[PDB]
Amino acid sequence: DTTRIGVTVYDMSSFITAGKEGMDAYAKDNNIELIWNSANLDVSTQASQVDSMINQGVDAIIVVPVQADSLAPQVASAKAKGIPLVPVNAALDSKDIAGNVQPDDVAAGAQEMQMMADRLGGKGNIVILQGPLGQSGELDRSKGIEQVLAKYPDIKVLAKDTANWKRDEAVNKMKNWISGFGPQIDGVVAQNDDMGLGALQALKESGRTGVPIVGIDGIEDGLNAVKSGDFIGTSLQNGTVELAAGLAVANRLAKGEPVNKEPVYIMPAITKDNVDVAIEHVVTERQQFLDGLTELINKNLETGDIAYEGIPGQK
Ligand SMILES: OC[C@@H](O)[C@H](O)CO
Repeated sequence: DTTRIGVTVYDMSSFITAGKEGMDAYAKDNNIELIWNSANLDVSTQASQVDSMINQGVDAIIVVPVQADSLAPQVASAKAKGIPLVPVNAALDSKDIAGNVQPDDVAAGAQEMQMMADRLGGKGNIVILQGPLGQSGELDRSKGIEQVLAKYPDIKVLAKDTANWKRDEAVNKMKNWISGFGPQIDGVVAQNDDMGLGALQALKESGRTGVPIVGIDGIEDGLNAVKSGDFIGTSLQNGTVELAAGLAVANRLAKGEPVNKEPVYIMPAITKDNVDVAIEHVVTERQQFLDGLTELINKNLETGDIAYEGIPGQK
């Protein structure tokens, strides 16, 4: 019979919106019904959504948490009712969950900042666009960015602020920074591609181009920016793969089947060197890719390498 898995995401970001197709594909191949909800970047709303899924007696719950330091009563309630609660993509600061399917966000932060350090030759002024404040990917990517910045004291941070993963909020923040700092800005380090693209749109609207921008995710428009040189690079977080892996882990936990409950998604570097294959998987041959996805996920669960999808460089 049908395994009902609740999924409550922080918001319908570009990453989550594209990723969900991977979840759908794995679910069709495994008779899983997804019970969906999005929490508007509101912790109390997400809490209520988890509570509702518990009351509905779903077989497992995936949470993509608004903030890391939250949801303790929902975590305990799920455990109390025997329902596996599995943070996927963003993390909770709790060990009372049933599984945990996460990217290495500290590593991705460091990787993006290292791309920017290389481009700049270790010197220059940057601004940093952050994810939602208190969300694990914001905290972790900040940590990784700061660990590289320590190694490059001639790189100076002019400002940093959140744009909540959103392109339109990033345009706004960048427009203000252009008015404040103008020609001092030598680079933009965006904690995701969407915010990088907003920064790009702001720069262009002010008549400035060729400013180095780096992002994380490799969404369609980010990959396109890498190809065209509007971005210096990105880090692939293919949500069709990572979210389907989280779904697979939750499904096996729901059914009492043996599984690695805590695989980690290592984001490969995307540059002009390998962007074409990423574009094939994510954009132009996406249906080919999805046709092989269930097999890929099932293998990757046993190797632990849940990011593997044959991007040149991966082994
Ligand atoms: O889903 C949260 C992050 O992993 C993602 O990078 C946001 O675009």
